[PDB]
Amino acid sequence: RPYQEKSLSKMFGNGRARSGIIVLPCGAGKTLVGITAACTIKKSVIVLCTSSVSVMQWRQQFLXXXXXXXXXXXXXXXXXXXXXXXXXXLVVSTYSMVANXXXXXXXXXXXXXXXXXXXWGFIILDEVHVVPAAMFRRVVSTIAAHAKLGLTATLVREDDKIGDLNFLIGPKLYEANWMELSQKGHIANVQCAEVWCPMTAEFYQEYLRETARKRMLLYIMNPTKFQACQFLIQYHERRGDKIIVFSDNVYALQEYALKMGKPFIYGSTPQQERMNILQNFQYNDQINTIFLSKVGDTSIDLPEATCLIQISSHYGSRRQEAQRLGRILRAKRRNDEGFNAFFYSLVSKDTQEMYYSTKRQAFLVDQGYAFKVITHLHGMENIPNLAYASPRERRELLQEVLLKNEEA
DNA sequence: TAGCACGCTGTGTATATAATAGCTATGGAACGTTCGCCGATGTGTGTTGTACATACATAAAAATATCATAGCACAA
Repeated sequence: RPYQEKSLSKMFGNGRARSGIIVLPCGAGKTLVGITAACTIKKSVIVLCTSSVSVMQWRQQFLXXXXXXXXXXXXXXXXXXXXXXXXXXLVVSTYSMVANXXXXXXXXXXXXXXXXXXXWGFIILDEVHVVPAAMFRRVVSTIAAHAKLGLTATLVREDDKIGDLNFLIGPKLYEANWMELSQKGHIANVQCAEVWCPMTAEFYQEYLRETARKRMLLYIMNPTKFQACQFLIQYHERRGDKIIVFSDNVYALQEYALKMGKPFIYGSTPQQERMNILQNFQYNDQINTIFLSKVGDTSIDLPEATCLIQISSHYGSRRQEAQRLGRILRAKRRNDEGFNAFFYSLVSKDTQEMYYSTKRQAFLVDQGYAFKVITHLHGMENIPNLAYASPRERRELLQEVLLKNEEA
């Protein structure tokens, strides 16, 4: 990819003594850039990752290059260990395993052999936006190499600590514009859209009488959000496109999941059921609407479903939802003549959550994506299958929300 | 006059020779029937001691957000 050689030209310029951060999309090949840099340096390279799936991907890249089984390419994890050799090495480690404090499973010595014997020379950190934390400062404080590299896709955080990475690892060298990359490769056009649904009177006065995170249980459970949600679901099913529903709250995800009758993936869920739901979403055309929480978004991103719906949201964590949204957008690439990606933000008027979703839309403006407002698409008035459209169901839902407030 | 005893009559017995008719024991082959003592040495289990792989509540980490309290500032 041209931008990858545009990033490698900086390494080809000076050669020795360099450190910086390279911003590349998730769908791009930053791991290939790490492989090329590993071929240019030829030394013990350590790749800092947070999940085993990324370790398996880096191992697949090592297989795409050459060798992995002979005593040279090592693997560090809490399950097994593998030997290494000087002058050339490729190993992937976990942040929580290298960090620690005093808990030990007779494996911290195996890491202190890679760090004690001084077999290093190249540092690779996956997702640098997570570095602003004490454990990563300890990791950097326990390592020292000749060349450092930071592979990440985003860096927008409101912790005011992203600027420290300019001296902890190095200043950002190349930031690729996702619009020009969309022109190089169709990574699904980004259509940002907020749905403005009216707010009922009872949920408005009860919403004002509530506060903190409890008023979210009155912002999400609005009947017009159920009507507009069903209208968007039936609309996308009529267009023949799969639907992914995001929710920062597990309770709302279970409510919409059970009322819509679709599979759901949330916390404390068996992994076999998660894999079954994933296979049903990949193969079965009857399941075109999935309800995914943060566990289903951080662990895996699927290239299907051009329809992304956002209902639940948390205060301040708008940039993280923009990063996950960006992961689902960049995950969809196949060079199509159309390829229209639709992001909907179900927001209710006069609520305290839309005013942060606007900050998320500001983050979506900083990336160059297109944003437009949507009050209501004509067609919901012709859907007799809408729930909570009658005053009876609205009063019953009001009583259910009041009971939910009495439980919390 | 009938059993008993005596004399008389018929039969089997052994033998060569042939005629030349049916009659039959024999060995083989095939189908249907009830039935099937103390000492020394050596094995033989079963609950269970030992043991391994996956589940699951814990520990912890890590990542973060929001009310309360002290101090400083402002008002009835």
